[PDB]
Amino acid sequence: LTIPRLEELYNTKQGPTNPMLFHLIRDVKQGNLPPGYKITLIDIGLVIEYLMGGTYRCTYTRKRFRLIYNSLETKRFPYPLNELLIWACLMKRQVMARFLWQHGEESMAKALVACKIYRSMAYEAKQSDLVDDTSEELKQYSNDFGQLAVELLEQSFRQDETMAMKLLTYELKNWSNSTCLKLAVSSRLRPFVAHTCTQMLLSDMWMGRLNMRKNSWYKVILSILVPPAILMLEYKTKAEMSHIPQSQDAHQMTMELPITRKFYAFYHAPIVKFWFNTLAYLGFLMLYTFVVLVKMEQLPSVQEWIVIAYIFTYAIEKVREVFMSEAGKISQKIKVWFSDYFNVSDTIAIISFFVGFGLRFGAKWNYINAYDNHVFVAGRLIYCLNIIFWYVRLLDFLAVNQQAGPYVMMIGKMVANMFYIVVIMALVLLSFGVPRKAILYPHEEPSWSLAKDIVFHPYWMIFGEVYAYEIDVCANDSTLPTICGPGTWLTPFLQAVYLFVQYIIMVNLLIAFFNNVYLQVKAISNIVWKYQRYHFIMAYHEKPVLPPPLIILSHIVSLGPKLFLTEEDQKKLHDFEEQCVEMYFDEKDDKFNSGSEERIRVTFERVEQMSIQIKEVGDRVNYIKRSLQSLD
Amino acid sequence: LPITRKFYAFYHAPIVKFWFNTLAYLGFLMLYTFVVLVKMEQLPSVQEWIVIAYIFTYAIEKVREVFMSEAGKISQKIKVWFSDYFNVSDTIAIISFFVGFGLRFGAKWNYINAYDNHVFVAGRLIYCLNIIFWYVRLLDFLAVNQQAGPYVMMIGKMVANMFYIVVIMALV
Amino acid sequence: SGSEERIRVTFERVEQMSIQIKEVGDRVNYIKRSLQSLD
Ligand SMILES: CCCCCCCC/C=C\CCCCCCCC(=O)O[C@@H](COC(=O)CCCCCCCCCCCCCCC)COP(=O)([O-])OCC[N+](C)(C)C
Ligand SMILES: CCCCCCCC/C=C\CCCCCCCC(=O)O[C@@H](COC(=O)CCCCCCCCCCCCCCC)COP(=O)([O-])OCC[N+](C)(C)C
Ligand SMILES: CCCCCCCC/C=C\CCCCCCCC(=O)O[C@@H](COC(=O)CCCCCCCCCCCCCCC)COP(=O)([O-])OCC[N+](C)(C)C
Ligand SMILES: CCCCCCCC/C=C\CCCCCCCC(=O)O[C@@H](COC(=O)CCCCCCCCCCCCCCC)COP(=O)([O-])OCC[N+](C)(C)C
Ligand SMILES: CCCCCCCC/C=C\CCCCCCCC(=O)O[C@@H](COC(=O)CCCCCCCCCCCCCCC)COP(=O)([O-])OCC[N+](C)(C)C
Ligand SMILES: CCCCCCCC/C=C\CCCCCCCC(=O)O[C@@H](COC(=O)CCCCCCCCCCCCCCC)COP(=O)([O-])OCC[N+](C)(C)C
Ligand SMILES: CCCCCCCC/C=C\CCCCCCCC(=O)O[C@@H](COC(=O)CCCCCCCCCCCCCCC)COP(=O)([O-])OCC[N+](C)(C)C
Ligand SMILES: CCCCCCCC/C=C\CCCCCCCC(=O)O[C@@H](COC(=O)CCCCCCCCCCCCCCC)COP(=O)([O-])OCC[N+](C)(C)C
Ligand SMILES: CCCCCCCC/C=C\CCCCCCCC(=O)O[C@@H](COC(=O)CCCCCCCCCCCCCCC)COP(=O)([O-])OCC[N+](C)(C)C
Ligand SMILES: CCCCCCCC/C=C\CCCCCCCC(=O)O[C@@H](COC(=O)CCCCCCCCCCCCCCC)COP(=O)([O-])OCC[N+](C)(C)C
Ligand SMILES: C[C@@H]1CC[C@@]2(OC1)O[C@H]1C[C@H]3[C@@H]4CC=C5C[C@@H](OCCC(CO)CO)CC[C@]5(C)[C@H]4CC[C@]3(C)[C@H]1[C@@H]2C
Ligand SMILES: CC(C)CCC[C@@H](C)[C@H]1CC[C@H]2[C@@H]3CC=C4C[C@@H](O)CC[C@]4(C)[C@H]3CC[C@]12C
Ligand SMILES: [NH3+]C1(Cc2ccc(Cl)cc2)CCN(c2ncnc3[nH]ccc23)CC1
Ligand SMILES: [NH3+]C1(Cc2ccc(Cl)cc2)CCN(c2ncnc3[nH]ccc23)CC1
Ligand SMILES: [Ca+2]
Repeated sequence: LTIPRLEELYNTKQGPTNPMLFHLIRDVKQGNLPPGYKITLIDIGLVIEYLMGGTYRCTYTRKRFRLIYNSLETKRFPYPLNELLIWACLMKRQVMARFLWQHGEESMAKALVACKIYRSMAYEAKQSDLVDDTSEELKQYSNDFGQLAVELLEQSFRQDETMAMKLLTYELKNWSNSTCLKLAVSSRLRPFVAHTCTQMLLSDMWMGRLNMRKNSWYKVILSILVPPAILMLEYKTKAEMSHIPQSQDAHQMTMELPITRKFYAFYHAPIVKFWFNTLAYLGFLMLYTFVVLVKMEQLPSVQEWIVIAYIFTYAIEKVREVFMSEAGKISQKIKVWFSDYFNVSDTIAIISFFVGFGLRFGAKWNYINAYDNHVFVAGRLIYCLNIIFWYVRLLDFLAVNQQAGPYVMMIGKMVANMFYIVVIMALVLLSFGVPRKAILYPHEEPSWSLAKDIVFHPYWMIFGEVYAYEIDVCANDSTLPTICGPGTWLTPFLQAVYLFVQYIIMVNLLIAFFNNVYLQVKAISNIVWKYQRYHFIMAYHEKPVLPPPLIILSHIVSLGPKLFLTEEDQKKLHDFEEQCVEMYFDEKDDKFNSGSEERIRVTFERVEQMSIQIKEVGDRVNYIKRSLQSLD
Repeated sequence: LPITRKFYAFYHAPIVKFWFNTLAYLGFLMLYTFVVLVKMEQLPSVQEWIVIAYIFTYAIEKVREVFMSEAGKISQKIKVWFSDYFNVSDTIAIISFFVGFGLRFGAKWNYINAYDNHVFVAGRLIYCLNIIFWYVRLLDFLAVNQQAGPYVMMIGKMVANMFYIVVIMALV
Repeated sequence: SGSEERIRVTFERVEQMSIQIKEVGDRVNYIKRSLQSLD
């Protein structure tokens, strides 16, 4: 495999081609395509970097290759089975891609690349206007390699858990210094991230140096409030921290416990940052609850100032998260941060607060007895509504637990699914409300109170209220005797039908909906919860040590983690990989050639043969004795 | 494409006729909701006339659907059209309206302070009950969706199935 | 007495008997070659 041959393999029409490769060559060159165009590997590299996304950089687009390519051993490649795997996948040649995948090294990595490349071509095929979409074909090819990567990880995990966790985090050096666990996140390949092995790793990254089988959360919270109790905690040895990726400054300190080291290990663990923010967030709500319930004067109280400080500094910390994320382009930094329910809510919560502060604070205190100054009122009322956002953000903290977190994810999924049942209920409501109002209140002029009256009491009927003494307004126990008139005897009949429909049909249908959909939503929600632990835990490695009142100093002073292996440990790891791939194919053949469906049929074939042979004996064996009848 | 062709393709697509009827049907209910909640005088309002026009012309369009169906014999044209829940309901809704219009409109306005004229009252009260039919027809439009439509069909099937449990409850 | 166990010991014997009939099929040819040659 040389460069000129590998050119020809992309530039050939004498075989099954991908019609959409050329449609991708255009977009990376932005318009230019002569009819006699011979594809070049510089142009293939730009397709790959486009498809793989992020900050991926192919070896075709580097200084070393661009020179030797223009110049033209050296035209060879060191790893040609990688160059052909990409070819077979860009050309939509799955049977060739599977074959070439089995040959070479780094099998689990190559499978996660292939999953990514097909997934990205499937998306462009949706977004493009062609005769055959081919996208369910490519989406099928992506999930085939994705299933292989998962099956190899389970194989490695059953052999050695610690070495399997190392496999998720070593750099690859032929795949743009990337990581198998990063490639799977890029493809949203969830059974791999929801797998026991990498959940075990995220839980060890959560600890840091802290050994949290001996310790308990009683003593971490204590040690945050009682700093000198940091010294009486059990930590981990460098040997126990070997499969865990670390920062530069971390490994230095682990390499050299000294007193100052034992503090550093504590305040830079993600678990400690969590509780150290959590406690500050709860102290925040207590005050903002005190401020909103207690009378507010012209000048803010000491409680209110502390609240303004937190939200101001909290907002600053959200800006840096945007402009320091894994995506390298702004528009990607934006869309991904707004892909989280509670980051959207914090954006509204922050913006709405300072509107309210502006009115509350920038209001001209014409003394009148406040709540005669209506600009002050609007400011305070925005606070009273904004605090709802900050209670609901507690569900973000609570979802860190294994039991609570999936239920928090179910609540969103079920609101989406119960939508149309609730639309029908809202129709039954108006079907009742409009006649009830029209019959009982005929002498009315137009007003926006009509819009409340057709909707108000019918809604409250769903929730256990009957308005017993308002039914039959002409009765003696009625509370609406001025409303008795012609045609009011109809409204009890109407309401009897209304509640029959809402409870006996529609509430119980909704109960029946949930009972019959609970399991598969719960199952999806557990996998989704596990996939998102990654984005959650990997953020705390980048967050500062101080929480959002005192973080301001960490910002001013300020103005990823990597897995390190010595060479013998890289050697032991590449051997672990090869061995576990061999075991995988072997056990696959054995299970196949040990099943009844496979033994019945190879028996079926031999018996068919042996039938022919005994006949091929039966004719001949007659023909033996004919001598001892004739020769004799 | 030619300009006039590109309009023809639009106004003769079934999706476009649907939303173009749907929006007119919603504008219809808004007015008939305004008419039924706001005080009614001797002479109909501009809102009420528009409502009478829609139901009159709506009725005409239902007649042609009957006499232009795939069945070629009248008695088959009839039975098949009445095989739909909401076409039966529209038949009652249309007939009941013009009874109410007759009383509301053909009533001798002996001035007395209306709601002393009891023929006017019956007319108005039929409107207030007839509008229920026209909210429930919105379930016919909503059943065009894949998620909502089956639930609309379940509601009918379950009323039929829960019948005897409800008879026992009525006995208790 | 189970099918998974009877299918497989059947699977093994049939593999053996295939070898034997062949170990007959070569030999049984080699019998009649007398009554073509000896005769
Ligand atoms: C927010 C970000 C940082 C996070 C930490 C924040 C904590 C900061 C801590 C303390 C700061 C408190 C302010 C001091 C005010 C003293 C004023 C005084 O004289 O005495 C006051 C005592 O104070 C009160 O009554 C105020 C209510 C206390 C609420 C405490 C909740 C949070 C505690 C944290 C728990 C966290 C535990 C972890 C979670 C489980 C008397 O009341 P008053 O206020 O004068 O009443 C108004 C009367 N007037 C206007 C007529 C005069
Ligand atoms: C990652 C994404 C999330 C984060 C995004 C960050 C978004 C930031 C959030 C929100 C910014 C936008 C909200 C609008 C601002 C207030 C407007 C207002 O009402 O002004 C008022 C006056 O103003 C004052 O009296 C001055 C006080 C306001 C300055 C402090 C808040 C805004 C500045 C930024 C601070 C936060 C910066 C945070 C740094 C990041 C006008 O009302 P008034 O004068 O009372 O009118 C009548 C007066 N009269 C009665 C005398 C006639
Ligand atoms: C001066 C006062 C100071 C002290 C007071 C303050 C004390 C602190 C406050 C509360 C006590 C909480 C203790 C729970 C910890 C148990 C251990 C555990 O398993 O943790 C899990 C919980 O992980 C979380 O993140 C839980 C959520 C945090 C608190 C949420 C506040 C809002 C809840 C209230 C809203 C309703 C309110 C209505 C009623 C008022 C995570 O672990 P796991 O995934 O199961 O796996 C084990 C992993 N690990 C152990 C290595 C982490
Ligand atoms: C008034 C007349 C009646 C109307 C009222 C209506 C009220 C409604 C109000 C509020 C409900 C709004 C929730 C919308 C969520 C939609 C997003 C979603 O589907 O899930 C996403 C977020 O996943 C999560 O985990 C989100 C968790 C948020 C919980 C918020 C609860 C707020 C409680 C407030 C308490 C305050 C109460 C007191 C206030 C004073 C996950 O996305 P997905 O997985 O792709 O989802 C597809 C799902 N599917 C494929 C299964 C279909
Ligand atoms: C269902 C089987 C048949 C059963 C038996 C027969 C029942 C069936 C038919 C007929 C019964 C209708 C007449 C009842 C009159 C008695 C009340 C009365 O005296 O006057 C009434 C006035 O009312 C009117 O002026 C007209 C009322 C009827 C018009 C609306 C028809 C609604 C039902 C049509 C569709 C139904 C179909 C539903 C099918 C499921 C009430 O007013 P008042 O009492 O005079 O109040 C005076 C107050 N003041 C002193 C302040 C001024
Ligand atoms: C139905 C079949 C066709 C379908 C379209 C129908 C639409 C036709 C459109 C417009 C026609 C409106 C009639 C004009 C009357 C003007 C009178 C006047 O001077 O001003 C009036 C303004 O008008 C009102 O207040 C009437 C209420 C408006 C209801 C609009 C709902 C439908 C809008 C369509 C939305 C569709 C959107 C799509 C759906 C999402 C003042 O009030 P009034 O009435 O004088 O009050 C009685 C007072 N008096 C008796 C004491 C004097
Ligand atoms: C596909 C199947 C579905 C479609 C089927 C179609 C079915 C059509 C639907 C219904 C038709 C049958 C309903 C009955 C008619 C009203 C009777 C009535 O009350 O008259 C009243 C008077 O009448 C008037 O004052 C004249 C106004 C009525 C004419 C307009 C409606 C009927 C004509 C057809 C228009 C729609 C045609 C639509 C074209 C298709 C009598 O009441 P009164 O005079 O007040 O009595 C006392 C008076 N006093 C106080 C002075 C003593
Ligand atoms: C297919 C069928 C089509 C034809 C239907 C034909 C039906 C047409 C029927 C009848 C026409 C009647 C007109 C004349 C009435 C004579 C009485 C009178 O004048 O005065 C009396 C009116 O008292 C009433 O109750 C009148 C209203 C009852 C009508 C009920 C209709 C039911 C429709 C059901 C819907 C069916 C829908 C079915 C759809 C499938 C007394 O009142 P007053 O003197 O005016 O008041 C002065 C009182 N003061 C002392 C307070 C001042
Ligand atoms: C000036 C003002 C103008 C604008 C305002 C008016 C805006 C319009 C009004 C409402 C917004 C509706 C938007 C839905 C469309 C989504 C696309 C879709 O999938 O369509 C589906 C919905 O098909 C239907 O037919 C839906 C029902 C129509 C509206 C029903 C009104 C009654 C509901 C209210 C009752 C409760 C009321 C209580 C609360 C008030 C059909 O498609 P599908 O089978 O899923 O497959 C896709 C096929 N397709 C896309 C090719 C079609
Ligand atoms: C008061 C004391 C208590 C009594 C009150 C009782 C009240 C009852 C009132 C109303 C309920 C009446 C519905 C009857 C439907 C029967 C037809 C049917 O079975 O389905 C058919 C139509 O299929 C559909 O999809 C029909 C959908 C119509 C929904 C109407 C809801 C009205 C809501 C109104 C809201 C207004 C509320 C406010 C008003 C002011 C399909 O036929 P099928 O598939 O062959 O069915 C066989 C089923 N099986 C084989 C499974 C067995
Ligand atoms: C499908 C859905 C059902 C039907 C429906 O929605 C769609 O159709 C809408 C039409 C609405 C009315 C249109 C115009 C006005 C005039 C306005 O006049 C100000 C007077 C005074 C205020 O103090 C200042 O002078 C008052 C409100 C009113 C009557 C609307 C009420 C709500 C109605 C009935 C709505 C109803 C819920
Ligand atoms: C219509 C306007 C003018 C009046 C007030 C509207 C009501 C419905 C508004 C005001 C405050 C709002 C709440 C503010 C905050 C949140 C938290 C969020 O996670 C879910 C929605 C939720 C719970 C909102 C629901 C709708 C809400 C209750
Ligand atoms: N952050 C959440 C919850 C969570 C999960 C795990 C831990 Cl360890 C802690 C908290 C809550 C928002 N969510 C989300 N928001 C919006 N749309 C979505 N689509 C998929 C997931 C989400 C993603 C998880
Ligand atoms: N028209 C409906 C609902 C519907 C279905 C599909 C679309 Cl795309 C739009 C609306 C509502 C009445 N129905 C019906 N009515 C009475 N008896 C029956 N037996 C079987 C069906 C029906 C037939 C479907
Ligand atoms: Ca109750």
